[PDB]
Amino acid sequence: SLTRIDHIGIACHDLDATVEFYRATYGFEVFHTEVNEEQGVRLAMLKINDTSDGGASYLQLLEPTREDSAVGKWLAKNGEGVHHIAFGTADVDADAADIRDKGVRVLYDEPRRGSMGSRITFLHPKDCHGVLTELVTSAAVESP
Amino acid sequence: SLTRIDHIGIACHDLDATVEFYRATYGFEVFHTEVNEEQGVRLAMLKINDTSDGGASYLQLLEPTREDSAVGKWLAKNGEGVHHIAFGTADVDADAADIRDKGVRVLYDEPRRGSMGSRITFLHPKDCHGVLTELVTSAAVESP
Ligand SMILES: CC(C(=O)SCCNC(=O)CCNC(=O)[C@H](O)C(C)(C)COP(=O)(O)OP(=O)(O)OC[C@H]1O[C@@H](n2cnc3c(N)ncnc32)[C@H](O)[C@@H]1OP(=O)(O)O)=[N+]([O-])[O-]
Ligand SMILES: CC(C(=O)SCCNC(=O)CCNC(=O)[C@H](O)C(C)(C)COP(=O)(O)OP(=O)(O)OC[C@H]1O[C@@H](n2cnc3c(N)ncnc32)[C@H](O)[C@@H]1OP(=O)(O)O)=[N+]([O-])[O-]
Ligand SMILES: [Cl-]
Ligand SMILES: [Cl-]
Ligand SMILES: [Co+2]
Ligand SMILES: [Co+2]
Ligand SMILES: [N+]
Ligand SMILES: [N+]
Repeated sequence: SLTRIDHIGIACHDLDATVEFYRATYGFEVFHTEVNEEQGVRLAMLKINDTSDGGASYLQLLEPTREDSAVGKWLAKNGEGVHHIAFGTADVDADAADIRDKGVRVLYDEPRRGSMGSRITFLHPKDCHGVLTELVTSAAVESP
Repeated sequence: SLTRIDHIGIACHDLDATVEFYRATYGFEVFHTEVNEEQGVRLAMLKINDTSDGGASYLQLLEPTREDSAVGKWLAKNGEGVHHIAFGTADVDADAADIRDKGVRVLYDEPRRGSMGSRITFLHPKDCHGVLTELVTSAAVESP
């Protein structure tokens, strides 16, 4: 089951400037930063709240590491803004299989590595009324 | 202080079809529906989780009631997808004043009526790295 909003994926040209904007404006601090070479991003997670399923909700700020990447292509076409939304689950493999069986395109056969060791997959935005939709299971199993 | 992600504002051409998509695909049910004539939307709130500040996190699906509206103009230009993100606070008036004092454009002098009697304001997307950003205080005061 999808039990939380895990994060909002926000594309930006300059991660350090955008991180500072969120700190200065709202007082949101950096929970974690990393580079995901497979996905072609440098990201920062800003934790906003904890959630009733034992997880948390973050802003995920993403700058591209290369133009030939999902985020690099999208920023070139659309400029900075919301790129995707992510829902959390205790079993991304099972939820992804159930959604595949409804005819929504699941982009990965098998979940891939995401932020902080998470396992992630995506649903095609053209099957989700224009919203690129991520499904994520956190690496650290959570206590509701 | 902004203590939660309150909702993701998602624009759609047909609220009833998009509501059914989220029910059929993810099992998300309608928490509330209403029309906000001032804003020019028909909306559905789908509750995803509760939050650690005593609030909740929703998907807010929005269809325009008129073409000459924020959402009607945006859908005409961009098609269906994420339109805004909303952060919750126990004091939208005070948080809005503090953010006004940083030179970010606050669109309302005084918060306006939003979903389920909430009080809302917006920050200009061009001052927030391309993200239309809502600040909301729920009508029902919340217990962390
Ligand atoms: C590390 C991590 C992350 O979140 S990494 C985030 C970056 N990674 C991802 O986004 C991977 C999944 N996304 C993708 O593989 C691709 O972006 C998509 C789904 C395949 C689309 O790639 P395409 O190369 O096909 O892009 P393309 O520009 O060709 O566009 C194909 C169609 O998809 C639409 N589209 C593309 N990106 C979109 C987006 N982010 N939201 C909505 N619509 C989108 C686009 O406008 C076009 O619609 P149109 O036909 O009406 O013009 N984490 O831990 O959470
Ligand atoms: C009931 C409720 C709701 O949430 S009601 C949701 C609908 N209401 C709202 O969105 C009200 C606040 N928004 C607005 O007043 C307006 O949409 C905005 C901020 C003023 C923009 O209105 P404008 O008429 O100026 O739109 P316009 O197309 O002229 O565009 C002005 C600039 O803003 C950009 N823009 C407009 N809407 C945008 C959006 N949703 N996200 C990001 N950028 C946006 C747009 O692309 C353009 O950038 P560019 O210069 O790079 O081209 N609730 O309870 O939570
Ligand atoms: Cl890596
Ligand atoms: Cl009304
Ligand atoms: Co993500
Ligand atoms: Co809203
Ligand atoms: N740029
Ligand atoms: N349409």
